[PDB]
Amino acid sequence: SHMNDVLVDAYNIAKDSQHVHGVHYIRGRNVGEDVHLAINIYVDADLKVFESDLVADAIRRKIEAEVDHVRDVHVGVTPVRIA
Amino acid sequence: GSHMNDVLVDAYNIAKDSQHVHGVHYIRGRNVGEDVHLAINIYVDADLKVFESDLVADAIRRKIEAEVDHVRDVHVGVTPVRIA
Repeated sequence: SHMNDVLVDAYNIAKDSQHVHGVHYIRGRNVGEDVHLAINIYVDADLKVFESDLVADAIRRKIEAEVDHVRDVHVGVTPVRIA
Repeated sequence: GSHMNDVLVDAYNIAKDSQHVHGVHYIRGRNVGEDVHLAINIYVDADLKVFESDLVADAIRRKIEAEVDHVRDVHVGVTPVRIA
């Protein structure tokens, strides 16, 4: 039953984080009572990797801190050319 | 902008409550421009016949396509579970 809350809350965190151009994809997997989550964010292609890495880490930390029932969280980045 | 939250919740709920579904294994939503593409995988009895699991997956797909706004492509896969 927790998948619905996990996915909404995690998506809402990611979508409004600094440097996120938009969410690319979100995946939730039930493992017993736990939800494993993978999220991939679109980020400016020309950002430095140190900066994109900080963004991914901050999103991960915040989802882990704030979202109940999520066990593992992975946050990946997809570059996008910004018009 | 985004319709992802409604798509995921409504689709998960359709799949979870369908006949022969032991539970949802995973769900994935992808934003493609203004569209959402969805993949869902359901746990089913390991001993269900292929013909039966194909009917279940197709019915879930049809119902999500019919009921869930803003979803474009829908794929429904199955994962077998043998309890005993």
